[PDB]
Amino acid sequence: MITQEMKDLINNQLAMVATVDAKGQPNIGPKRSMRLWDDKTFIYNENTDGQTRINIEDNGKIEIAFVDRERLLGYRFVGTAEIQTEGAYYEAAKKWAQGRMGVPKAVGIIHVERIFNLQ
Amino acid sequence: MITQEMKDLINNQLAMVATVDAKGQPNIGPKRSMRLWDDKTFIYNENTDGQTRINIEDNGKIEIAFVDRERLLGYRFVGTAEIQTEGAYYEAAKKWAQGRMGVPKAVGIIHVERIFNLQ
Repeated sequence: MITQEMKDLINNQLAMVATVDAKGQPNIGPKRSMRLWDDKTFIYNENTDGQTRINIEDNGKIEIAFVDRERLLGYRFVGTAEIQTEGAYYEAAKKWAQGRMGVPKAVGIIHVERIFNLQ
Repeated sequence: MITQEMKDLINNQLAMVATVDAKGQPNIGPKRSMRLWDDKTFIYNENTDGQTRINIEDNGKIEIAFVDRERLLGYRFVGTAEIQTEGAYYEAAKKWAQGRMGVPKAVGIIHVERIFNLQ
């Protein structure tokens, strides 16, 4: 699904993440650590007990946007997300934080189902 | 309500907008024309019948994020939105569009209720 053009944006731009709470309220926040795990999965380091994590834990719904403001390009990734606090994804998250940020409290995993052009 | 730092980001960064559909699905997309009308109101030029617009007309719920990726600054504006196709906000939007983009189909008007620092 994820092509080279997409990878380039994902690597150079900030992931903006949309989720929704149990009462139907949308939330939006950046996740600087958002990155491709493979061609249908993103992961990110979850350092917080914040609204993005609580929403994901509630219902799993997510959309992530990457936009190149100047070059006028972007993509929206739609999928289902989960939080883990143990196991291989969590271990990789801890290794990824070394020399960059504190130990994650958890790892967010996003299974990408649909991709949209934002141009 | 709005500090100069808030205005600088708004003036310098891309508005990322999150809404939700009637089934509870979050949507995310950029609005490059997003701008302040007053200390509690944003407006944007709506040139589409896209999902942000459909969601605003369905339930009004909106959150807008502005992130300065390099000073690590940002804010999230939460509130309720409406779409108008005539009247002073719309005539301003039309006027603003001249020399910048096509004629708007409508204007989005966001009534800001709360503001959160993304630190």
